[PDB]
Amino acid sequence: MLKLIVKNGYVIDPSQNLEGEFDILVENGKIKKIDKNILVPEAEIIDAKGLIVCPGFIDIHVHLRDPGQTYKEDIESGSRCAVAGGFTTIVCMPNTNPPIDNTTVVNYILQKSKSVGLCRVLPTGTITKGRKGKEIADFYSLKEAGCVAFTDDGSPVMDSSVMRKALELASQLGVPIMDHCEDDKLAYAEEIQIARDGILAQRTGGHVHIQHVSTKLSLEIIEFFKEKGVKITCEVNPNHLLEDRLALIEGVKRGIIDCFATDHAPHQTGIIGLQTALPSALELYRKGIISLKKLIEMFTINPARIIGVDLGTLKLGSPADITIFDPNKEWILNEETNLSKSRNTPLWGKVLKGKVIYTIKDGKMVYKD
Ligand SMILES: [Zn+2]
Repeated sequence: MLKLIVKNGYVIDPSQNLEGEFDILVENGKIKKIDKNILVPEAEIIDAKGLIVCPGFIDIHVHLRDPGQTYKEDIESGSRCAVAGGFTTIVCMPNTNPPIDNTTVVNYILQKSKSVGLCRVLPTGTITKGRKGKEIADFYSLKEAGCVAFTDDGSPVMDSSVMRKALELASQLGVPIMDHCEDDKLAYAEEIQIARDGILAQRTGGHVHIQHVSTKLSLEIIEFFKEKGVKITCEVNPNHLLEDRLALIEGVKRGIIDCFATDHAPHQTGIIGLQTALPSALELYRKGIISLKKLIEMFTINPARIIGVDLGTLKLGSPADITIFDPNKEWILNEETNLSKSRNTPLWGKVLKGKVIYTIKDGKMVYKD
């Protein structure tokens, strides 16, 4: 099989303002052509009739618990949840044990990702050594080794002078600082912190990404900074939307929230979400809060742009990372379907609507329903 033809689907690629009933031809792990009615020899054909065909999803906030808490989740089990949920690329947080503050840990995660061979797992580095909040980490080395962002996630930066230094360095390197996830409260004020981050981002030219927002005022502050050209973004977990749910839904509706990111947070006594993010987001679509195109933007090109990777598109020549889903397929996360080592989600046992049928990474099927 030299080629794949994804046939009969409704293709949506927001990055190109492209949508319609088209086929996709994939060769050499790349998008080769998008056209009506493609047939070539030596191909596998996926029949996407009645399905939505779009770039592979990108989750920029996942806790894989690896190294150090691999009984809760590991790179393999999280990657299995990821591809089952349409994600071809996930970004793992650095509050592992040991934390991702040196190239040995970085290389560990990259080699795991390679051997597991499902989704791309991109590491982040810590902002400070040991995430202790005192001494800035070596962002140059960590980036060179493959880190795509920096965060003390686990534990928000409390030292304003550390945040400024972090954003300074981030600006030199062309990578974001992620801030304001308290995952450490179980692996191991909001408005003021966001305003601080917006101010420092403006002052340094660095990109800050707010990992958790919960109030209308936080959203209004973020939108203010964005309107003034400050490189600030934010995310929401669609699983949490079904604090201040309603303000968050208005923030999605108005485009203040840039992307869906799960904050997949395995625990065995934050919620898991990679495997359910899509049906959760689709509930907002079915309720008229967002268009399907906007839903796709928030899973694809928007998070790609936040982390500066050339993914989240179906542009000719790009990696053939492709998600194929049925917006109306009902299913339940339970013991028959769960690929996490944990079960910590209020969606457990509930009827979900929307399911990934195929996930394709570099032209290879890595998930099929
Ligand atoms: Zn986190």
